[PDB]
Amino acid sequence: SKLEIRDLSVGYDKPVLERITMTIEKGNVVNFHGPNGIGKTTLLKTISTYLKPLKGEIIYNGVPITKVKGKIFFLPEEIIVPRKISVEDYLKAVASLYGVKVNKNEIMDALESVEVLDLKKKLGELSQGTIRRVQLASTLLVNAEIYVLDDPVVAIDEDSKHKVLKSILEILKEKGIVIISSREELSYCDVNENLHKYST
Ligand SMILES: [Cl-]
Ligand SMILES: [Cl-]
Ligand code: NA
Repeated sequence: SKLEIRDLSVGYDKPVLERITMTIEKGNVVNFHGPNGIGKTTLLKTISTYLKPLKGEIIYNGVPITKVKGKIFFLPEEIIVPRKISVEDYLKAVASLYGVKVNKNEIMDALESVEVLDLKKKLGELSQGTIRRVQLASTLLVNAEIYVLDDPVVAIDEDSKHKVLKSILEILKEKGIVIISSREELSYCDVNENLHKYST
């Protein structure tokens, strides 16, 4: 599976990033990096179909990306979850959006990958880092072919960030294309793209 990005400019009214041409392959994680404000979110929201490209095209296995929305999982940089739902019910619900039925054991395997133990606790009782860990576990349960994660380990303790991200990426890169954003290059990502190269 290949995602082809050709001559891409992204933005709302005016372009913030331009001339992006790359081939993204299943199994090779792409990290788009730079300081907050450079256009990471805008780029990732365009790849995810939420935003229309200003120029260029994004084609997945020969088909326009907008025709394969059901195959895309996008995790935004914000942490917004239903506060009265349990961890396990949230995971079941996210999977159900993709028509996937998960049992409590598949749920626990995903939570184990991010070192979260209590399935029963309501999300509103958890810390932001813990909630982000649960969101990352949810990515492991869907049948998506394209994973686009904006600031995936936001809010997670600095000394735990890399352990968690590596754990997630190791699973997701076997399932599909993975694109993430961050503030720095990552040794464990196959492709690092500094967005300064494309900045207007
Ligand atoms: Cl940004
Ligand atoms: Cl944490
Ligand atoms: Na609770």
